[PDB]
Amino acid sequence: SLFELGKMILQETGKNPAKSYGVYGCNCGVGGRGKPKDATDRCCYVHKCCYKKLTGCDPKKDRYSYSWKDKTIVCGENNSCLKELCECDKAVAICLRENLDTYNKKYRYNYLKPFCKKADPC
Amino acid sequence: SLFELGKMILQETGKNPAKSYGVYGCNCGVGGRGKPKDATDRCCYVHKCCYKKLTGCDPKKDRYSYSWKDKTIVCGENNSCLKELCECDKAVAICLRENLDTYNKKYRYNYLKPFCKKADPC
Ligand SMILES: CCCCCCCC(=O)O
Ligand SMILES: CCCCCCCC(=O)O
Repeated sequence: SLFELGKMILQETGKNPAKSYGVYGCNCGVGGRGKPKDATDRCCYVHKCCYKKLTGCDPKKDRYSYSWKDKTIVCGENNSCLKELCECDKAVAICLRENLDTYNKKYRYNYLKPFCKKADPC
Repeated sequence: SLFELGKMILQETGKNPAKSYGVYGCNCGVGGRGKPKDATDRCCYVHKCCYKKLTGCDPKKDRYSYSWKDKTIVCGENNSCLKELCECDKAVAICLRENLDTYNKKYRYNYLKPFCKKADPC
């Protein structure tokens, strides 16, 4: 759910997940996908494409188990879909951390998302 | 769409809409509804219920025309659904303005939305 996703992003990046990524660029947070603004935005693009493959669980609402071991996200137990979901969320948390170097505040709070160029197919 | 909705909120409140309301409380921005945190949150509660009565258009991506006249939002659609949508968005913009006096920053950036108590039927 939004909670596990946000907590993962926080644990990896050290940044409040909702503030930095809740409405970032053309792909992060609210909305669907769009032409990525930067590398951070591309993380979210990939993430949303990851969500499309899921069958049997709801990435927005369903809760799942993971833990923090040796400063690493470790997906737990779960079933087929929740495991895949957990790994989706882990991957975007890692990707966002990896691209902190080019994170740009000017892409925060983008309620102009409807002006984004249409995203390519996943 | 998110653009018209954001702009209305900005025009009424004077505040960046995505920053203040993109992930606020249990009802504003990302996600569904939940037990309202405060009056600002209840505005968004009502708004999301308003969206449910819409038929013929899609509130998240559909563009529409309104104007700012005598510092008042004036909906300019002769499309029933888009008119209804416009009025939904106008009402929440006004409601948020009216409840600025109790707006609380601590409810901003709530990626803990899944812990919200379940919302009543609209
Ligand atoms: C707490 C907000 C987390 C933003 C999620 C970014 C990835 C996505 O939008 O798919
Ligand atoms: C970009 C501003 C987003 C705030 C929307 C608040 C109303 C709602 O959540 O239905």
